[PDB]
Amino acid sequence: SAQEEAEAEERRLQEQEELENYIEHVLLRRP
Repeated sequence: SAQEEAEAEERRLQEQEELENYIEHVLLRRP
């Protein structure tokens, strides 16, 4: 159980963009 960890942390980047884009999409669309 070492590789799985590498992914568990990767989420930190996924969630970041997941939220950063969630606003950019709604904003850019409805400025």
